[PDB]
Amino acid sequence: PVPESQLERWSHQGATTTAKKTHESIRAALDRYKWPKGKPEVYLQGSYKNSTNIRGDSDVDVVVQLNSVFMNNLTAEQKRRFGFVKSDYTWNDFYSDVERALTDYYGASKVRRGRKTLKVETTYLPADVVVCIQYRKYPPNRKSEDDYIEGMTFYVPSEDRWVVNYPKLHYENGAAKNQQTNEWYKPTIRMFKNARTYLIEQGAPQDLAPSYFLECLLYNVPDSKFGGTFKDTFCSVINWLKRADLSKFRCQNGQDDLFGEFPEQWSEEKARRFLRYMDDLWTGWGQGSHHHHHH
Repeated sequence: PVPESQLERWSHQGATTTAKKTHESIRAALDRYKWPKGKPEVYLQGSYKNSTNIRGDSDVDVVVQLNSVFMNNLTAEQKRRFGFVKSDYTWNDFYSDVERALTDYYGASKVRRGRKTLKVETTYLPADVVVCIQYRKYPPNRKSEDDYIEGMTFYVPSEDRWVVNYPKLHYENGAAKNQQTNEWYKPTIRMFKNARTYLIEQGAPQDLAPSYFLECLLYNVPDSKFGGTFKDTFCSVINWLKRADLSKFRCQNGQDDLFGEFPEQWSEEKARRFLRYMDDLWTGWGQGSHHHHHH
């Protein structure tokens, strides 16, 4: 088994002061720009937002979201029943405005386009900026105009496709689970992240448990498994996952499937591998070895 003090150290959160200032810096840059069709909101997602960061020096995941217009899954008839019209301001237009705002504030040498994000070197931490528009997922047929689930969406020019994410729901649901586990859920995520990274440092696979997939995996574990001590939590969580039917696990945002064939999803086999590595870490700790010819 792993000593409690080791698990407790692994549960520590990295500092967040510099990440928060990075967020405030991006926000201040956008405040200086004149927005032609709505001023976007700026919020954090990712590990810092969700209090699951195990370091204080990782890049900051920032969302720059336009809310004056929305993309959606409505049919033309549903749009008509709601009185909706087309926005003449596009995601492409908005992206160009955000890029100009950031370049004006930080300078061209500090702002560059990535595949899916704008990367910004601030005076605090580097920011990975997702430029997106509000996305409304509406139910079928004729329903109320307030009956929708809110996410966001962005275009990937290199892949001719739209991505829809739900970071606000990811945050909301993780916070709710943390409240209901007497604040053990987020320390437990960090414990497993640090356990994973400890193994990767020793040669375990780089993709043993990508952070987002690991959070989603743990989100599916009953609240009763989190608490008491870190040793009891480590074993109760891993033993429940080993016996669980993973196939219907949902992401923490409540919208997506965790497992599937797309690269946006994990695989059950990768999750089972993570469980095997946690088992081995636990059972191997404190054990003596020798070569088989000395047994």
